[PDB]
Amino acid sequence: PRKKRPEDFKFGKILGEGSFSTVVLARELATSREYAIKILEKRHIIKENKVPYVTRERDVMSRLDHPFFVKLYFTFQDDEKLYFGLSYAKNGELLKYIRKIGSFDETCTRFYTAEIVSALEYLHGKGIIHRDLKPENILLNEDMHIQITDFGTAKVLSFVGTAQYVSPELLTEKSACKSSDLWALGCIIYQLVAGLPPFRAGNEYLIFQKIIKLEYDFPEKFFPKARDLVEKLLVLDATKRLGCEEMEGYGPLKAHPFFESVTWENLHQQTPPKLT
Ligand SMILES: CC(C1=c2cc(O)ccc2=NC1=O)c1ccc[nH]1
Repeated sequence: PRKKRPEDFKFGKILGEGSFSTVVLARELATSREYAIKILEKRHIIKENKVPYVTRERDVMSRLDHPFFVKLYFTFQDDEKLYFGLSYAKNGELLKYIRKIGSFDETCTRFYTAEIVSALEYLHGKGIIHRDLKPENILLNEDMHIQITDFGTAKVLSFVGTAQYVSPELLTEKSACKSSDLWALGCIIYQLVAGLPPFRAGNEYLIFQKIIKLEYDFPEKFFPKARDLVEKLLVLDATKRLGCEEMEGYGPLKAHPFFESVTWENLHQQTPPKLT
């Protein structure tokens, strides 16, 4: 297949804006397909010493082959810019719906938590750690299944993710692992049910204090079995988090009672519960 050029597309609105990149909606002219095209300015990548990160992002995505991840269809470049042609998830970030519906009911929480768990199982199976897992990075496709994106900061088996989601070992050891993603998962479940991330404060530094102290609370309107799972994820000792290999992996995680009624085999063929 011949290399694609920007002229092959009618570019539209900006879908997303990062520190080092912008994502734009593009309809390919010959096929009429829409793609989310990530555009990186080379000069900028270089002056900020991000080449390894862009390289790492491209390499990971090429390796991923699973419905719960944003797919990479193509890349090309002109003299100033890199272009990554990516899945366009029509319903945008999970964060939106949290902010929109306020907080998920038990059924919706269970469904989307389970899809996220299944995605982590796959990713961790490939020896890849995301390291910046959070609702903004978890997108929803036209059928409201998740697609996890944003792999520039993954590690394949230094970097710190987003404050509310970083694990304690990041703040004390500076060396993460598969378990750091499970911590972030704990935070996301809590936020799904509570409407808000568990650790939060006036500024980043206060946030980090609450984390290493495990200073956080459960609302009373909090699904109990969901509460019990969260506590088995938000654990200072990374080797004691459910789902981590020192806890014998995703079997015990998926067998948690909160997931009692979940069919793990075909989640993406299942029909998600309406979000309201
Ligand atoms: C922000 C966004 C989308 C993305 C963001 C990325 O970082 C990577 C891929 C991607 N595909 C999208 O569709 C979006 C917003 C609204 C619809 N899609």
